[PDB]
Amino acid sequence: VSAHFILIHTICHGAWLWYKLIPLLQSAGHNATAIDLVASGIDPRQLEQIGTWEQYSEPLFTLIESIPEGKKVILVGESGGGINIALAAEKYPEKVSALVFHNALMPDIDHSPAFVYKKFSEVFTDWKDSIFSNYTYGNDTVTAVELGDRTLAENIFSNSPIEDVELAKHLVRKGSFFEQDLDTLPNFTSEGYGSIRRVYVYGEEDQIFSRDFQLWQINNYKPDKVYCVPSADHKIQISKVNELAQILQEVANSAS
Amino acid sequence: SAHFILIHTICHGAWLWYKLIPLLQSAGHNATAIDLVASGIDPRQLEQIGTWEQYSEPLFTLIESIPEGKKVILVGESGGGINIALAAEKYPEKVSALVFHNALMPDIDHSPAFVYKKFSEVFTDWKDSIFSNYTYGNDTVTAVELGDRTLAENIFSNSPIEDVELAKHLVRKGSFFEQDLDTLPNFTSEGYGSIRRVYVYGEEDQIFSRDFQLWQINNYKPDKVYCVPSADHKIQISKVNELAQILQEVANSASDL
Ligand SMILES: [Ca+2]
Ligand SMILES: [Ca+2]
Repeated sequence: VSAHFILIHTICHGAWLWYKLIPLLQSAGHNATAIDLVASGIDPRQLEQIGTWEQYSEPLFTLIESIPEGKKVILVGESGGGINIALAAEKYPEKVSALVFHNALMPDIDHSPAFVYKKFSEVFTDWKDSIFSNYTYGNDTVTAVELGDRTLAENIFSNSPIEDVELAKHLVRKGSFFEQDLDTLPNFTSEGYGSIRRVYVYGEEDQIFSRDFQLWQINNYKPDKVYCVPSADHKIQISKVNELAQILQEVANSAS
Repeated sequence: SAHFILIHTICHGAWLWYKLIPLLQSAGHNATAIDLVASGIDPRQLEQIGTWEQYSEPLFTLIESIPEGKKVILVGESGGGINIALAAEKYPEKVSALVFHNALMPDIDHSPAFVYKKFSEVFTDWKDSIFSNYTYGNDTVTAVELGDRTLAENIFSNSPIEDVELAKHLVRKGSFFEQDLDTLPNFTSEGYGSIRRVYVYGEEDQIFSRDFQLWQINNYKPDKVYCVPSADHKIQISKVNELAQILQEVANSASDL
């Protein structure tokens, strides 16, 4: 089995995050591609040039457009990246064989695309030393975050090697969830996002996405399969890559 | 307990030091890695600069903030050796030791670019790396984007593949601003030359040959040399523990002075 995975990071993060996983997938025969979204990683744009999911997601869309024939990709989205892969599946359902959510926001079809994010914001507010800020983009004022050291070390990379905490500390950039724009979008549909195999992977020691919250997401719109990864934090791809690679192997096999 | 300032080479950034920082901190030291201009996640773009003074700004600004009577250990890797050399020349009072890490180590008899011109003469195997240029002020500047094979075969030649993959999604277009470098006045005895210089190198370096690094050592003898068995050009990635052990000794050497 040879599959093409596209790996999508959350806000504030970037392609670099997937560094442990790419080689594992490639050793198993697969193609694994991680890209920077706009104003993320080393993308030269700045956040203020951007205020919408369509522009934030451009590089993912552009990439999927360039997939040939009736070939299909597996989209893997972590944390807030789940929204990105959901948009992509809604826009190019023919090109996606499976969606993998990785401690990720997993939308549904019965509610606004921002529903699942509003629930997270309602239930987690312990941002500690993270710095919030906002800016103007047309008629919207946009709220942005720079992730704090304690947030990285205690809540996100909570069970990863300290050197990965230190790595993130010199790489994370200002990010936003563009919530006004998200709320603005039409619900996902049965025939788009809803037509694709969805796999929910989560980490037993996630200190930002509670067990309660991730279970809520699973029950709110049941996926085709669920995996719990013992001892993993929010960043499975950093704290337990081998398990994550094992799981992704099965997803590839199951895709066909 | 010492304050190390860790300086990456061109195309690279602060991120590179991620394995080392926690090691130095566990041992009681302060370790600070910064991005130079248009490097790492610095928001500037390369075309906005064309000189070493502006490229180094964040290092200079940082050292300016260190107060009288206090000193730092500057650790410079690869092309980062030039940066720490400039800093020592400009703020010799604030530097207790220079550590070169498979790095360009200048001298005082020759132009500051001498040691880089020698490297360019002796290594040209750039493979899939892409060269380009642009205009800045009255100079045209040559820039490089490091290729996948260059990273995997020549630079990270003995590091875990995941680090090769990491660099692949982080390296940015860089330049050595050679016209500007050749433009600068020679380093001096009383500046750059007045500081303890430690030359650290990796046995398996596939970009800075053993012959070249030895040439650098003999061209301007350092106060100590370390060879790290099995290390590639990126010691801080392929052999951090040995590197941390070495830096401990340098810190000890620096104390009581
Ligand atoms: Ca996150
Ligand atoms: Ca290098």
